[PDB]
Amino acid sequence: EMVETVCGPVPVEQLGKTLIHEHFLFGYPGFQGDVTRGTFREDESLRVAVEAAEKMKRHGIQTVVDPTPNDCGRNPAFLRRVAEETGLNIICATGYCYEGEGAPPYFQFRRLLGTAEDDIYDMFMAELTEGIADTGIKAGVIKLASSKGRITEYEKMFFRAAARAQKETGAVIITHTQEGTMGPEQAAYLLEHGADPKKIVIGHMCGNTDPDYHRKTLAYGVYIAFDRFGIQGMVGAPTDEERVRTLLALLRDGYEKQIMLSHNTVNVWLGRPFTLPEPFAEMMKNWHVEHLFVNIIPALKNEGIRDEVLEQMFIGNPAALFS
Amino acid sequence: EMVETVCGPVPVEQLGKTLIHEHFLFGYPGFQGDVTRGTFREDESLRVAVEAAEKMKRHGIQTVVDPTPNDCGRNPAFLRRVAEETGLNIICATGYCYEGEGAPPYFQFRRLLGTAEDDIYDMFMAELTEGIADTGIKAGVIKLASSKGRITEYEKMFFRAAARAQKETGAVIITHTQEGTMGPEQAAYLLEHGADPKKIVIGHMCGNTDPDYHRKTLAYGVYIAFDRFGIQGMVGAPTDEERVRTLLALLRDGYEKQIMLSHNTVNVWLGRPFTLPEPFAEMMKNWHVEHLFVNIIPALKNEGIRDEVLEQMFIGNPAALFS
Ligand SMILES: [Fe+3]
Ligand SMILES: [Fe+3]
Ligand SMILES: [O-]
Ligand SMILES: [O-]
Ligand SMILES: [Zn+2]
Ligand SMILES: [Zn+2]
Repeated sequence: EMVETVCGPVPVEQLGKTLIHEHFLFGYPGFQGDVTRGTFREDESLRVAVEAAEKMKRHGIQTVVDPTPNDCGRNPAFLRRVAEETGLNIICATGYCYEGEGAPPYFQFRRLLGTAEDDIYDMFMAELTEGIADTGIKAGVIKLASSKGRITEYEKMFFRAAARAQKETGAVIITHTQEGTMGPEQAAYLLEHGADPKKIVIGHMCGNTDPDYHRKTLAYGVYIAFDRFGIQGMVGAPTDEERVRTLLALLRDGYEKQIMLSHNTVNVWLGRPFTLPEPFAEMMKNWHVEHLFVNIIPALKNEGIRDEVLEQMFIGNPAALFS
Repeated sequence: EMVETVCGPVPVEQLGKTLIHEHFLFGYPGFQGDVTRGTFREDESLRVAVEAAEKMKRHGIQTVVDPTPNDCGRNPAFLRRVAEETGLNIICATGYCYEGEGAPPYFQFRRLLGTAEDDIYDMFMAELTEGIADTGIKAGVIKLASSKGRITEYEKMFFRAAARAQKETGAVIITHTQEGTMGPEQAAYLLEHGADPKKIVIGHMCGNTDPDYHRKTLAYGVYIAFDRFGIQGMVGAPTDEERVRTLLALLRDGYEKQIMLSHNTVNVWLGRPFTLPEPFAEMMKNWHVEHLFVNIIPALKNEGIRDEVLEQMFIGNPAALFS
C-alpha cells in the first residue's frame, strides 16, 4: 500500500505519473577530494534542483525515483528539501556503483575481513527499514550495477545482498547495465537468488539496439527501462533515433506492461563545474528533464502509439512495480 | 624558513624530531557510502588520535607529517584539533591516492574534458598557498602515488601537476610506492619534469628488500622512507626483519642523510569499525606509533647504529627536507 519517500510513506496509488530514473545530485567518485575548487553550494544547488522539479511538474510528473548510489553523492536530506519545496514525491536508493566507475576499495577491503556481503546486507536493511544516517529517510529502492560484459565478483556481493534484502522487505530493485550488456544475466542472477521479477527493473536497456537482447531480458518477467533518453555520443550510448526504433519494436510486440522511460539526468553536478567540449555538447543538447515530453512522446504518438500505452508506461507500471 | 602546518606557519628549525608518514584518520575510498553503519564519531576519534600523539611525544616526537590523500578522508580541521590539544606540529598533504585503491572516476572524467592536469595543478596551488576548503589551513606537502609495476597515465597527470606546483612553491613531495615497485621510475619522471630531488621523499621503499633497488633510487639524490615498520603480511609487505636487514645495508654504505623512518599507522579508521582476522592480526600486532622506539631502534643500536645516525634520520633530515 505504501512506499517510503524522502518525506515518509506515500500510498502507491498516489504516485501518479513517474520518472523511474533521474538524478537531482550526482558526483563521480573522487569529487570529494576536489572540495577546495568544487565546494557544494547548497542554496544554488537547491535552486537548480527545485527548478528541475518544476519542469517535471509542468508535464504532469508527480513522482521521481532518484537512484543515486551511496558512493556517488547520494544526499537524502537534500532530496527532502527539494520535495518539501515542490510537492514532488522522491524515492531514493541504497546501493553502490559498479566497480568500473564506483568506489570499490572500501568493500573490497571488507571482503578480506570476510564480512562484506553480510555488511552490505546490513546496510541495505538499515536503510530500507530504519533510516539513512540520522535523516530518518528510508530508501524505497535497492540500486545495483554491473560492469561492461561482466558482473564482477565485487558486484555480485551486492546482487546477493540485494536478493536477501528483497525477500525480507519486498523492496524494489533498480539496476544499471553498462553499454548494453548483462541485462539477461542480471535478471537470471537475481532470480536464482530468490528475487521477485515483478519487483526488478533492469536499467539502461536502451544502451542495446538489438530487440532480441531485450526480448531475452523481458522473458524473465522483469521490467526494463529505456532511461537514458537525451544521452547521445557518450558512455557508448546509441542515438535517440535508435532508442525509439528499439522501443517501437517492443511496444508493437505488446511489451508495454514491462517498460518504463526516463532520462537519467544529472541536474546538479557535484565537484568542480565543467562544460562539455563541442563534439559532445551538441550531441547531448537534449539531455534534460523535458526531453521525453517535448520531443520523444510526440514522436511515439506520430508513430501510432496510443495514449493508453503511454499511460501504462508512466502510471500503471510504476504503480504495479511498487505494489 | 617556514613550513605550513595545520596551525599555520612554523619555522623549519623548530620541527625537531619528526615522523615522516603517519595517518591520524584514514578511510578507503567508498567509506562514505557506509555512513549509516560507519558514522564518524568525532569525540572518540579525537581521543584516540590524541592518545596516539601523546605516545609519540613520550618518545620525543615534535612533528608528524600526515599525508592522508584527498580521496581517502583527509580532514585538516580534525588534524588542527589534535595539534591544538597536544602541541604537536602536524603537516598535511594535497594529493590523490593511486589508481588501484583510490577514487579515480572523477579526474578520469576531467581527462575527457581535457582539463584534468590543469585542474589538479590548480587544486595543488590553492591548497598549498590559499587554503583547504574553508578551513584556512594550507597543506605543507604534495602527496603522489603509483600502482604496482606502473605509473599509470592517470597517476602521471598528478606527477606532472606536482612538478609544476613544486617549481612555483618549493613544496615538498611525498610519494607512495605500491608493493616495492616504481621507486626509480618515480624519481626519474619527477626529475624529467623539473622537480627538485632534495624536495622529494620516495615512500614505502621498505616494500623492496633488494638494496640495489634502493641504491638505484638513492642515486637520483632523493630521500627514501622506510615508513611501514610494523606492517607485515598485508599489502605485500615484507617482515620487519627484512626491513632492518635492508636498512642496515644502506646505513653501513653511508646513506643516512637520505633515509627517514616511520610506521604509516592508521590510528582512527573511517567507515564501519572492524577487527582483523587472526592470520593478519598476529602479523600486524606491532603496527603502532611506539614500535620504532621500543623495538626497531634498540635492535638497530644492538647492530652498531650510533645515536648520531638516528638523530640525522629523525631530526636533521626533516630539517633539510623542508628548508
Ligand atoms: Fe543513473
Ligand atoms: Fe600512508
Ligand atoms: O545512471
Ligand atoms: O600509505
Ligand atoms: Zn546508471
Ligand atoms: Zn601510502
